[PDB]
Amino acid sequence: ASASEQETLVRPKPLLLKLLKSVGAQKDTYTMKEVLYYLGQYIMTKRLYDEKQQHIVHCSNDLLGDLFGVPSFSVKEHRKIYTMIYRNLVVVNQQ
Ligand SMILES: CCC[C@H]1N(C(=O)c2cnccc2C(F)(F)F)CCC[C@@]1(Oc1csc(C(F)(F)F)c1)C(=O)N1CCN(c2ccccc2OCCCC(=O)O)CC1
Repeated sequence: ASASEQETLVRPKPLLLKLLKSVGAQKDTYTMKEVLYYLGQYIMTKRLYDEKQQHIVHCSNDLLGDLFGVPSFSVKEHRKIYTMIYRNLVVVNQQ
């Protein structure tokens, strides 16, 4: 039913929802594009990167690390990022 992969509708699981809402997300249902956007807002506000290597997120002592299950990851490794995000949501229908 989704018009594109980025437009897949999802319901974040409770802790990922808590995380997204902490950075101004007002929804309960999001597109995958929106989840990436709000994760980005979270990383930027909490400064979860080293100014030296901006492509590496450091999250070992943060909820982001607990939910993704890693102490750090590369923003370039999209496959790994999708895998970690998917474990924290449920796919929903357009109704
Ligand atoms: C490039 C300028 C915005 C990104 N930014 C920096 O890269 C950046 C800047 N200055 C200092 C430090 C950083 C740091 F984030 F990398 F640590 C700042 C925040 C928004 C920003 O990055 C991320 C959003 S969600 C995310 C993460 F959880 F880590 F995976 C990273 C961003 O919105 N995206 C767009 C989404 N990307 C992504 C990631 C995974 C899969 C597919 C992706 O993309 C597909 C195509 C885009 C589309 O979804 O339609 C990753 C980058």
